[PDB]
Amino acid sequence: ATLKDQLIYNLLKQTPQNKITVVGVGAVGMACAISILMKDLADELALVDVIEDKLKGEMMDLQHGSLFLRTPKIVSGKDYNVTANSKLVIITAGARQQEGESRLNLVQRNVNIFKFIIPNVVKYSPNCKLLIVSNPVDILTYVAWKISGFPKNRVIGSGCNLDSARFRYLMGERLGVHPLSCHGWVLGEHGDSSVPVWSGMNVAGVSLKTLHPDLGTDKDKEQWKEVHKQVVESAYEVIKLKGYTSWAIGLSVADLAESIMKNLRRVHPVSTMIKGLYGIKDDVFLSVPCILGQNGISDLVKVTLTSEEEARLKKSADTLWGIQKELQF
Amino acid sequence: ATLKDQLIYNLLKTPQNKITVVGVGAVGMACAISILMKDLADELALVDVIEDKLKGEMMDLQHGSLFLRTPKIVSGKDYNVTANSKLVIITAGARQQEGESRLNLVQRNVNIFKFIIPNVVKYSPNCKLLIVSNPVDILTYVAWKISGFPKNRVIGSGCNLDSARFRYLMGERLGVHPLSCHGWVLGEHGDSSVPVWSGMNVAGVSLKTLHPDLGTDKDKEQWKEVHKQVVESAYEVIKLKGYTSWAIGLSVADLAESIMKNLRRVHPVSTMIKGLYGIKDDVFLSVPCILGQNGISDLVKVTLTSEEEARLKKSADTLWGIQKELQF
Amino acid sequence: ATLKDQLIYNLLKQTPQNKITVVGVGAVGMACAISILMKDLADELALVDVIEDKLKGEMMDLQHGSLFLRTPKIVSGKDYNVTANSKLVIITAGARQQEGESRLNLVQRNVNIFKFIIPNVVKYSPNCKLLIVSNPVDILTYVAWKISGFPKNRVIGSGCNLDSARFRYLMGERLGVHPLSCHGWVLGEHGDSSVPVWSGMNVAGVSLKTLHPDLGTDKDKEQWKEVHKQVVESAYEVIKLKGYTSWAIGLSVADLAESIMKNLRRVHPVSTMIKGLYGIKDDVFLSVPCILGQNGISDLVKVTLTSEEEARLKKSADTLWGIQKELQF
Amino acid sequence: ATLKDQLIYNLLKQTPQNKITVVGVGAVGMACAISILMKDLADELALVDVIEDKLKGEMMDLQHGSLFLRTPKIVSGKDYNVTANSKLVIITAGARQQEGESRLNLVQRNVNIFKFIIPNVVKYSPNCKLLIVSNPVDILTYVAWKISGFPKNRVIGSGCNLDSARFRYLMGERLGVHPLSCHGWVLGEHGDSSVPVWSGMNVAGVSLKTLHPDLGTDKDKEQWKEVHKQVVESAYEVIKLKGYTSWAIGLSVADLAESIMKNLRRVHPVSTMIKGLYGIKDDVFLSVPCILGQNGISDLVKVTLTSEEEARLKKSADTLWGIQKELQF
Ligand SMILES: O=C(Nc1cccc(NS(=O)(=O)c2ccc3oc4cc([N+](=O)[O-])ccc4c3c2)c1)C1(O)CC1
Ligand SMILES: O=C(Nc1cccc(NS(=O)(=O)c2ccc3oc4cc([N+](=O)[O-])ccc4c3c2)c1)C1(O)CC1
Ligand SMILES: O=C(Nc1cccc(NS(=O)(=O)c2ccc3oc4cc([N+](=O)[O-])ccc4c3c2)c1)C1(O)CC1
Ligand SMILES: O=C(Nc1cccc(NS(=O)(=O)c2ccc3oc4cc([N+](=O)[O-])ccc4c3c2)c1)C1(O)CC1
Repeated sequence: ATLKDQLIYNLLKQTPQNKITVVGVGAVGMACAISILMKDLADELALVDVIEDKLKGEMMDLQHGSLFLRTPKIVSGKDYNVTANSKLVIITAGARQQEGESRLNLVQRNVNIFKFIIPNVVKYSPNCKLLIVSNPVDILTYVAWKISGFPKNRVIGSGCNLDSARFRYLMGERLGVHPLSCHGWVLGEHGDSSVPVWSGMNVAGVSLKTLHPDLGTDKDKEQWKEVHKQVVESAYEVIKLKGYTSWAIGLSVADLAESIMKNLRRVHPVSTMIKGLYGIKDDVFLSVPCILGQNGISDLVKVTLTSEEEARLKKSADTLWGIQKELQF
Repeated sequence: ATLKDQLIYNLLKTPQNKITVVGVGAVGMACAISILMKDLADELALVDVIEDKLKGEMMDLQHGSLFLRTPKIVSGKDYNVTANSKLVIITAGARQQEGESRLNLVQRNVNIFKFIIPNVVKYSPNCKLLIVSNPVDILTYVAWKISGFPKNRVIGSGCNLDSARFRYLMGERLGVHPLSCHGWVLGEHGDSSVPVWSGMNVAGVSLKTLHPDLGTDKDKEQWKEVHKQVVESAYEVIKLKGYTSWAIGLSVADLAESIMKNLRRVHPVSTMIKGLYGIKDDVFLSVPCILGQNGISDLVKVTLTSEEEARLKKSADTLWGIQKELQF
Repeated sequence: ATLKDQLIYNLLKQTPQNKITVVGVGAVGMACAISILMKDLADELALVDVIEDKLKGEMMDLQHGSLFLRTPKIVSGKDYNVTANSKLVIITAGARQQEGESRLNLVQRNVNIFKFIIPNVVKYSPNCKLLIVSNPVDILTYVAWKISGFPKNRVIGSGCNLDSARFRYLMGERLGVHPLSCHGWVLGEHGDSSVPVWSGMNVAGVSLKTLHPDLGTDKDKEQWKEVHKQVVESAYEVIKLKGYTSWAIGLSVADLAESIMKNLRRVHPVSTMIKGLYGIKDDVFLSVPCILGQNGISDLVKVTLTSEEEARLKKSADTLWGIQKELQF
Repeated sequence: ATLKDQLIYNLLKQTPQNKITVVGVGAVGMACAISILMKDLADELALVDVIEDKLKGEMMDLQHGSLFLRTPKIVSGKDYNVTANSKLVIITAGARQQEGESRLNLVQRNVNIFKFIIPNVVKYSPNCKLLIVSNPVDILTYVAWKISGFPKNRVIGSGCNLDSARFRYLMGERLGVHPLSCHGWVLGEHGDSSVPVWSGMNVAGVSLKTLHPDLGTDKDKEQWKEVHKQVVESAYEVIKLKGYTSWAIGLSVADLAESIMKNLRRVHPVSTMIKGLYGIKDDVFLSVPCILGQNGISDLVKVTLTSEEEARLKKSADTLWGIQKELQF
């Protein structure tokens, strides 16, 4: 009789209930993976990418580390059969713009990649929520939505979750207040064209615009426009100094994963289908405050925007549809 | 009146749990992210010589830390940012080049530590030093000698990770979760490490009692293959991925947790071993140590066989053989 | 040679860095104690009360349970020397109003008890923050402030922290929103006279009063006044059904302890010195949004109140000073 | 249009995945409940007891407190339909021995109560794990097993989980070691007749009995028998000083709930069906080291016991069967 049989009497022998997949194990993917592991969101974690050596190596490195956590099942493969029955699938894979390549051609190359990834994801996890991180995130959330045929509640983009956190932080810096005691959103298109919603900014329900009506206008003696500028410059300076951004996006994605996996029903400014709002008729995605839970987006908060704020979202929607209508599925 | 003064009436205008990570390579930043997310530090300092990359990593962490219990994160090539650290983690060093001798490699690491350690000591004289840089047993000695710190405040990451791997694979053999297995890998980090079969148990039922031939050459179950797989485990990560980051990061974070939160948990870490197992020389090896707010408060005196004592004694001789030739 | 000396070689020997004291081990005190233990806020916990048997029994019951937590040092005694070097001291002890006793006489009996407790606390922990839970909490926070001679930043009352949470919850119930995604305060005097600040109530920075200006008035077709009424009736119905309230106050106190012990700089509507605000000239304490951290109250948020809201706080301040000025120290 | 419809656009209108029931809202029940809430083990918590006022009052007090936690769904009722689809059902209800009542009559009164409780539990949660806390726990685990007809893996008693923790602590005290770095079990019948397994006691795999073979015998110069005595006296001294034990059992039960609800596969000395082991032929339950996970007891660790240790378990088994065979189902 073996040592196993002398030491252990077994009574019985199952399926995971909180499985997350990360597609793409570049810097961003693995930052998402380590952040998710350490918030203990998943009882099974699956990693998928096309370079088989690097992929298995990352799986093993995580596994060994995970001996010092609440150790989950970690699997990996180029084959999407390892992603079966995921509650949440996080897409970080994509193509980066090359010198002399047009925006249209770049998005089309991303579309062609998603035409392989998304149907494979849907085949193996038909009930999953899709969280799109790949840039440009507003367009590629649309792309994932179109190819998956999923309802709008189960297709989310990382959107302005991180930029809103940055905005809240710098707002705090101006007021001598911790970022956690500040509220305010950056909405619309992820990046340069994003909209600082001044009306919504408050500390303890005391709205900033009420006390200082010139906040965010050209006539602003305190020049709060410089805050939103610094939010945008913030991301570029990380890339200039370090080469790329990993930790910041990783922890923003983990924040969204937490709200979904633990049904927290917290508000996040994430890329969602925006048709019907702000005089937008086209099938585009932009960031508005959404309530995230176990079925993805359960509700939108209907933010009242000024004339100028509506114009900026409308302009972004036009630009995005301008590209989306030229894409070939 | 400004918006600030209309909104906020201010009444009032040092960190108690400051950690420094020296070196922001893959291992350093894996230590940093793992420490941040276990919420161990109210201030985190990063130090390295490449100024751009360093500031970039600080900023990336800072922005991410908006989704955690946000601590103060600072960075610089200047060690003045490390002032009043409770714990300083050394990951910096030099890697062996093809045809470079062990002695020359350690000497290049010694020359680097002759800059790092005195700067650390200047700014955090009461800190615990945790050495991760390889080879870890020798470089823990190096840090000890240059710092002049007492043996309790100079620790090497040692066999903390390898012991976890060992416990896991032991579990795999027995059909048991790694957390319900006990057992250590002691001595020199790497190929020469010692699987202590006597100590291996599940729920206080010792494996060697039920199967006395466990770990010998005449072992019909061949438990020697378990320790072999622990060592091959680390190499296969390097072959497949290029380097190891996440595994060492989380092992270091485990040790940081025990120290920063005064958990008084047992870890097989590199500590001064002179006096034990008939070792006369000033060498460091991994034995079970109780880690808390003052570093190593106690050793557990593990009874070793003749063969186990011989392997530690041999490692100690090899290590002293190199240590005595180093120039400080 | 002993088993101890054969097994363990000792290298060194200490003092606690995160010590909390709970004064009073009635239902409220022990609810505070268990809630604080299990949020892992304290490396030393001290319990103080006058009934020696019950006190030691509660200490031992906690100690044995704490073997399944990050086990802290737990001490107890009638002698305040066990409270030495507390960062935070929580006062739950006091006297309860008897049939035919006047409010003034009750407060005076509480003053006489605090004239024993507070100087003993101050003797042994001169740098501690005082958190007052004992009712009536606004007056007894003043009493603790006067006897301690502590600066206003280190003397806090549990105030409207719980009632505000209840308010946010019921606001959420009306809107079909999770309590965590609702904002709004109940300010002023703890209990019946507390003020629902309608102006501050919002979801994702969209203020409720903007969309529905009649919110909280007598001509409110949705009758949001019933929400604040239910917050007040809520507490009485617990007392009628169960006999007393323990768990709710315990977890509210633990919330405040967390912000203080972990320097979170989170906003809580707690009883603080209100002289200078809302045309109040007297030394009274009422609940306004305060930022809590390792030095207690670091900042107040200056909430803009309507004429009627100012009147209600002013009236409470007058009533409280009316009693405070008749007290004998 | 209502304020709700102006503020929130809803996309979706579910079932709990981690539901726990606590039967009995006495001191022990509510200590289990608060401890389970604060380790965040349940997304739905159900409380059941026969006194309707007290029950609803405790539910409301918990609910209000839970606004400062990851707020779960909390329900209550005398009707077991509130317990539907529980993963784990914790039984604390039962009868206490009255003056001049025989042990047999007491157990029979507990059996008669379980003949109402257990079939109602099984009806509404047929796949649940049963955790029995009610004393005497080894007999009432058997009673629950017989009435439920559940397999032995899904019927567990709190057993020697707490007493083993106490033992480990006092072992640590002798060696100058933190309780977390000590290992050792107290096995068999809960209470006076429990067996300190000296062979299993170790620090870092260095077995105490190897260094000191006289450990636990009458000619032990260090008198380690006094340690097990103090474990037993420990529980009585809490009852003498305070009146009852709540916090200690609450946190022991929460420890077991954690291992089950989070599939930790940790070893606990819990009451399980012991027929086949240690020359025991009868259907009795005693504490042996069991691996607890999402399906309850997945494995036993087969502890080698001395002749004297086998005799003590055999004697307990005889005593327990002596009573069990006289019970009327
Ligand atoms: O309390 C403050 N800040 C605060 C509070 C808690 C922790 C920290 N730590 S930190 O300095 O390391 C820090 C922590 C997180 C941070 O996110 C930032 C984002 C930007 N930006 O331009 O996008 C700039 C700076 C940060 C940033 C800085 C800083 C104040 O801003 C002084 C009120
Ligand atoms: O239950 C088991 N394992 C288990 C328990 C809980 C989680 C996991 N997750 S995992 O498969 O992803 C995993 C998780 C962690 C792991 O660490 C490992 C180390 C080595 N090694 O050679 O050092 C090899 C494999 C692992 C390893 C694997 C694995 C058993 O081994 C079957 C008893
Ligand atoms: O999502 C909601 N509620 C919700 C969210 C998460 C958990 C729960 N759980 S619970 O129903 O058990 C619960 C949880 C906490 C609760 O606090 C309450 C306070 C009062 N009150 O009179 O002040 C009344 C009821 C509660 C209350 C109820 C309830 C909505 O209110 C429907 C939006
Ligand atoms: O470090 C130790 N103990 C320790 C470590 C960390 C925290 C504490 N806290 S405590 O003193 O408040 C405490 C904490 C937990 C405790 O469990 C106990 C059980 C018994 N018993 O008779 O069953 C008696 C006492 C305790 C007991 C005491 C105690 C040592 O016992 C000296 C090794």
